[PDB]
Amino acid sequence: ARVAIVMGSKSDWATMQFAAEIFEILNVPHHVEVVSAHRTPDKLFSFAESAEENGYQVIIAGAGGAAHLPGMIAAKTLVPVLGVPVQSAALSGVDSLYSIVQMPRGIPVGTLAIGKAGAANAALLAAQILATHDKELHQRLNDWRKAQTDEVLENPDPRGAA
Amino acid sequence: ARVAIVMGSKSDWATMQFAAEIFEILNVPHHVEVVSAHRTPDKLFSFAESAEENGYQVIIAGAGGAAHLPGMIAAKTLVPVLGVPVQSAALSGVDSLYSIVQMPRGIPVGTLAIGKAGAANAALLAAQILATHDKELHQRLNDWRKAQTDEVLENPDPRGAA
Amino acid sequence: ARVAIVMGSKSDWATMQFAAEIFEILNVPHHVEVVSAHRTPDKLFSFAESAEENGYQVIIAGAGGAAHLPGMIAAKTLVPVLGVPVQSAALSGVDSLYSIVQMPRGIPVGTLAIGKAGAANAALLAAQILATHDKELHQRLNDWRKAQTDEVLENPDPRGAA
Amino acid sequence: ARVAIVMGSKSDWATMQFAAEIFEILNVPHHVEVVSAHRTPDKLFSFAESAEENGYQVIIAGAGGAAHLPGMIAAKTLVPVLGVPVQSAALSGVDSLYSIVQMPRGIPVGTLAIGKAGAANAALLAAQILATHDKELHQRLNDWRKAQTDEVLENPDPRGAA
Amino acid sequence: ARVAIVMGSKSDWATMQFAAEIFEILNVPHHVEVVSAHRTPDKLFSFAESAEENGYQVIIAGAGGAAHLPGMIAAKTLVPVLGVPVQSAALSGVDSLYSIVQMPRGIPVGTLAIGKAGAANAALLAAQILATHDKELHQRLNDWRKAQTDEVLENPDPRGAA
Amino acid sequence: ARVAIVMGSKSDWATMQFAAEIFEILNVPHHVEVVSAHRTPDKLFSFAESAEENGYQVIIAGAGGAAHLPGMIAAKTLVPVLGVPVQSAALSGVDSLYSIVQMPRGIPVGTLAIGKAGAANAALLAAQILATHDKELHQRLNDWRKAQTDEVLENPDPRGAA
Amino acid sequence: ARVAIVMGSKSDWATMQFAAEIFEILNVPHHVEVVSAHRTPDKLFSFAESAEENGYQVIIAGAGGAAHLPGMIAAKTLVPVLGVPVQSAALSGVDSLYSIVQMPRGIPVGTLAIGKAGAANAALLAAQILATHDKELHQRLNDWRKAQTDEVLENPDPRGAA
Amino acid sequence: ARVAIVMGSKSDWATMQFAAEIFEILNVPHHVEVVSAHRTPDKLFSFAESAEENGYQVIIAGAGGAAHLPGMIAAKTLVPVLGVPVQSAALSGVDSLYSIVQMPRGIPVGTLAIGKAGAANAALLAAQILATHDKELHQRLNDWRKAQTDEVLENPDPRGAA
Ligand SMILES: Nc1c([N+](=O)[O-])ncn1[C@@H]1O[C@H](COP(=O)(O)O)[C@@H](O)[C@H]1O
Ligand SMILES: Nc1c([N+](=O)[O-])ncn1[C@@H]1O[C@H](COP(=O)(O)O)[C@@H](O)[C@H]1O
Ligand SMILES: Nc1c([N+](=O)[O-])ncn1[C@@H]1O[C@H](COP(=O)(O)O)[C@@H](O)[C@H]1O
Ligand SMILES: Nc1c([N+](=O)[O-])ncn1[C@@H]1O[C@H](COP(=O)(O)O)[C@@H](O)[C@H]1O
Ligand SMILES: Nc1c([N+](=O)[O-])ncn1[C@@H]1O[C@H](COP(=O)(O)O)[C@@H](O)[C@H]1O
Ligand SMILES: Nc1c([N+](=O)[O-])ncn1[C@@H]1O[C@H](COP(=O)(O)O)[C@@H](O)[C@H]1O
Ligand SMILES: Nc1c([N+](=O)[O-])ncn1[C@@H]1O[C@H](COP(=O)(O)O)[C@@H](O)[C@H]1O
Ligand SMILES: Nc1c([N+](=O)[O-])ncn1[C@@H]1O[C@H](COP(=O)(O)O)[C@@H](O)[C@H]1O
Repeated sequence: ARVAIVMGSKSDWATMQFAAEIFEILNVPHHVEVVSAHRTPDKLFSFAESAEENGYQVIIAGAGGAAHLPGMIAAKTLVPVLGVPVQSAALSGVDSLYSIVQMPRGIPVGTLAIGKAGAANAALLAAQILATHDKELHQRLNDWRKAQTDEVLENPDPRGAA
Repeated sequence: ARVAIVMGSKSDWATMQFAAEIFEILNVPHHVEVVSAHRTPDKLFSFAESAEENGYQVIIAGAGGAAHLPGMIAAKTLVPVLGVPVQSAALSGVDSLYSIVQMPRGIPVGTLAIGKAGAANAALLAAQILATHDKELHQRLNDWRKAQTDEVLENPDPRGAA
Repeated sequence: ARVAIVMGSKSDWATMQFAAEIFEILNVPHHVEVVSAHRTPDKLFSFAESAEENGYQVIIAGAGGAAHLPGMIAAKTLVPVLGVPVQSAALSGVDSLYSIVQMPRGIPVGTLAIGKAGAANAALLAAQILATHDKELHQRLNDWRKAQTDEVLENPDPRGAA
Repeated sequence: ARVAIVMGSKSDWATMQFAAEIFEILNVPHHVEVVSAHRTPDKLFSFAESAEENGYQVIIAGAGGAAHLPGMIAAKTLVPVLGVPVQSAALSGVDSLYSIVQMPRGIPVGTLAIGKAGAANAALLAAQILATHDKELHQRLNDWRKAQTDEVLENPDPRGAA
Repeated sequence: ARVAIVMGSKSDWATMQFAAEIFEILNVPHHVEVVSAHRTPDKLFSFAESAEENGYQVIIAGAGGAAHLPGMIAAKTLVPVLGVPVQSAALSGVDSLYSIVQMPRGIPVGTLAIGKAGAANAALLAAQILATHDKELHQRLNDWRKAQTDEVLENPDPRGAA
Repeated sequence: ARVAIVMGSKSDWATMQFAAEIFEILNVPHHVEVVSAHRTPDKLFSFAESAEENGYQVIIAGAGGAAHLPGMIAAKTLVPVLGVPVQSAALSGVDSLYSIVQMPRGIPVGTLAIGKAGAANAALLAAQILATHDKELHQRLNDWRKAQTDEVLENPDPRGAA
Repeated sequence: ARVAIVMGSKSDWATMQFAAEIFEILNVPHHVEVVSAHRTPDKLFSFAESAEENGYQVIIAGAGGAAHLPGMIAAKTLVPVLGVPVQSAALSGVDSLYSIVQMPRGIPVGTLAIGKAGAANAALLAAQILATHDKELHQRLNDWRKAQTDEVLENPDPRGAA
Repeated sequence: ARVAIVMGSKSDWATMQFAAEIFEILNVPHHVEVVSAHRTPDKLFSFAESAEENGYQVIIAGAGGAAHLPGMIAAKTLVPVLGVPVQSAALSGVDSLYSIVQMPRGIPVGTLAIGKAGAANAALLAAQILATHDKELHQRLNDWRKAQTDEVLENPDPRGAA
């Protein structure tokens, strides 16, 4: 597996399952793990330190509220980190988004949309990255995009059949 | 020193100097250090792990933007952590505030106002905490508050002298 | 009891019960009372004035909307005040958060997350403060944190059993 | 004087001077005082308790950030309170506005615009209230409004003279 | 009737009924009418022009979204106008609040909280205004406030009976 | 003139001059006038009522803060109204934008960007509308757009000459 | 058909159906199509390029989140474009609104309210535009507006019958 | 060059120069071009269509306000796109951020911080991606990060020399 999907809590799985779905569709081997900067800080450090050796080329990290997980991983590895802001209850993911995207100069995290759209798109982006060097994966992405496009094109009128 | 003041960058000093000022006024010994979760992650872990042994009873941490520093310290010590959101340029500290205050259940950070007001108030709160067991410090806080109150009371009319 | 939990309305109890829960778990004696700056202003003043004599070393105060209760207590005692922003209907606690955290220089309130996460974390922070001088309580916090960490570590994969 | 203008700090005078200006224009006797819920809580209570006896029929209160002053006065008198949110630095008065307008059922504060527009309009509203029973003041307001209207009507084209 | 309650739509009644409730409780005669600046502009002008002659001393106006009704009434009468921001669906009354409170210098509207709290408080404020010259109404407000206070004081503990 | 540019205050001219500029460039005859819903309500009604007879086919209206002008014109004429939110000081035109765009069903206002970009674009949109039936104007818009495009295309590299 | 209604997804139809409703009421022939800048970019370009030839004089475009559809159409035709921000889940259409209204100088989109109110108002505005040159349509709009006004006027009291 | 830096306007260069700086530091060959979805739509399509053939493995795109450029490129190529929100005047890049990050499922853009921090971090992320397969570049990133870390570690005390 060349991609790891991690998240701050098991309660984030309802969101992050949409990243894993994309990888099943595109036949991308992936790791899935609950890793919390706040509740499991030492495992976070260990996970981030061993990511390259473990063969990860992209890491997708999701968290809600004061969403530190993606940034703290990015601080401890040169493996590209993609951040998914989970939709929090009070602030509807604005807290998650700001906590993730607003990284200082030197430690980037590529941030996707709040919520399930973002989880899916994080997997698609990870796939696009891997596809630069994986021609079979490149073809499969190409095919999947064409399928999305064609479905829309085949159904131009949203109204009831008549 | 029973209090440590730390911050994510030397550029935060313009703000965090107002915390140190309060400690000079109240004669509270304190440590001051640049500690970054993002740029110096290992030192953050070491600092947090050794805080109790080093004699710290309150930690004041300030950072801007994706402000992870206070929360990451709080994840690694039981010493109370107080967070100061530094006023960021684009988002005027809303990013800092959300990144600090919105901690998940289990790892608290007591958050103060955005900016220099918050830095001062973090020192005052740290002092109030210490004062529960330090009667001389308690008296000095009491005296300082009375001085603030009396100044306002002595100057009820904001208009020009006439 | 060395901690008081107060709130602006009985309707805040749905939130503030999560602070009291933490104290039951950690065996921390505590007081619970509805105290409103707006509806019971004189009792607020009396409560704040008598807090030290009554043996309180931390006060946790929660309120929604124009959330003045924590700050008004803090104006009238040197006992540390922790503020919990209750999640209001229209503004989802942004009004509560701003009303609490944005205190002027001289009168601090250590603010926690909007909602039930914040109520819990306020109790945990109060506990961390008390634990500086209460070794048995310190051990119990330590044990509780390890239990949270270990649960996450013991359940790394959020997916269905297979 | 049937109106009192109060504010949380002398630094608020730059804003609240625009309320006093309106009263000078309309020849309305008024009191001006720095009264802080946070720095002078006891004077706040005394001021609010004695407002009716002192002859006040409207109170205009201004404050910035965690702006508790108007609401705390309103909690302690039946004299109508009008609130002016001062434009704070970080949050540009959104904190002031929310802290003032979002009062719970039972204790109203009539809130005006953030900043100097609001200070002026608070005085005008206070004047409109008083004018219900003061025919000479009613005429003077009427005349002042006509003067504003006529100035605009007399200058329909904003372009340079030609 | 010395107070009129108006609103932009019949759909606002769910909110504005809480203003009328207060007047029933305090025995304040009042008028209730749907008046829209957008859908009935001419009636708005007629209503505002005839308000003084019709005996109104306070007008309470409520509207949602682009909430122009209160301000447009205030532009056309010297009778004090109080504005109630109705909680809109998308923006949860932030649009309503801004549209109402942010009036330019010369034309004030005293704004209350978003939603049903605001509707009630608008009636209470209108009552406080009228009470300056209506001693029987003043007593009734005083009694009602004491009843609210006493209820809270009589029920200090929010927990289940035991 | 088939287009009128109006604004709530002469202070809005700094912004609305960018609409007039576009009309000078495209040789579109236009009217310019300060018309305020708040300060000149009767003239607003008269202006809106006579717009069709006066030959206006688009009206561009700009205002800041509680920006009622565009919507109140739209309530009183079937001539299409385009709204320009002026950038207010405290809220940076969010108040202006919400006050303009959030119109209820039945009375539309086509809203453009906050500030000078919006003023220009309002004139361009008005021009596009008129161009549907004015072939010479259509050509001139076409030419102006090509000029903008070509300038960008002719300068692909933003770096210093070397 | 002189108006086209397009939208980024079939899921937007729940909103955009309220635009089509207005056209049915006013007997305005219209086209309806799902056109996505993101999922069908080439069809977007083709649609925009052929709009004038196809007889469209107004285009109404709706989309949610990162709502690029209206602006990308406007970049590729001189036919006036009206934008409808669909109410997104996390951000309640603030993302949609900003993505649509905040167009740079040169490429306007006339933006309506978030959600179903906006969809209706976009159709009404399109109709007002067309009505400048379509006297029968002008009469029908006039009649429809009078019907809305009269309904409100005929039902001034929102209370229960008695 | 395996990376292209593009932006909506020459006025964005003040921001995007910080991306190019990182590439100069790390000796990464790169292309720089003004490409606008709004002002040069056809060139955008051509650029995106030819990106893979032209040898680009990452594209960094920056734009302000209604920031469509990154997303429209991402719609037309499988080459990973990274988005930089430029800090707009009115909304301080919140419009830019929302327009970029909130992409629907299927078309991702990895978004970085508002402003110059984001531009730098976009280049660093692009570099991290390329470094997965470029060992010399990997070493250079590693060295650069160590240099940043060491500088902070070498300067722990922000206070004046004494
Ligand atoms: N932000 C965060 C981190 N962290 O940054 O490491 N760990 C958990 N959290 C968040 O707390 C939220 C609540 O988790 P829980 O209390 O429901 O387990 C989740 O969205 C999770 O991602
Ligand atoms: N958030 C953060 C962390 N961190 O959380 O560890 N370290 C630095 N930063 C922030 O980046 C900001 C910019 O720092 P600099 O780039 O000016 O050094 C500071 O406000 C600093 O606190
Ligand atoms: N803010 C406030 C204060 N105060 O600051 O003292 N007292 C009650 N409130 C708030 O009104 C809200 C509504 O209370 P109720 O009207 O449901 O009793 C509660 O969240 C409560 O904390
Ligand atoms: N909010 C508040 C209160 N209070 O509510 O009582 N007292 C002062 N403040 C505010 O602190 C701000 C800063 O005051 P200062 O620190 O510059 O004196 C002022 O805008 C003032 O109104
Ligand atoms: N803002 C406004 C005005 N106006 O300002 O005059 N008239 C109705 N409205 C608002 O449209 C909203 C929707 O009304 P309706 O479409 O449900 O009848 C209401 O909250 C109402 O106050
Ligand atoms: N909103 C408004 C209206 N109105 O809606 O009719 N009239 C003036 N205003 C606004 O007050 C602002 C301040 O005007 P002034 O006080 O500087 O003359 C302007 O942006 C103007 O458009
Ligand atoms: N913004 C956007 C574009 N585009 O701008 O072209 N296409 C679809 N979308 C949006 O994605 C949202 C989710 O669509 P879907 O994933 O439910 O099909 C819709 O509101 C749609 O308008
Ligand atoms: N958003 C946008 C696009 N587009 O998305 O293609 N093109 C230019 N813009 C933006 O307009 C802003 C103003 O450009 P200008 O008017 O100063 O040339 C820039 O930040 C630019 O990125």
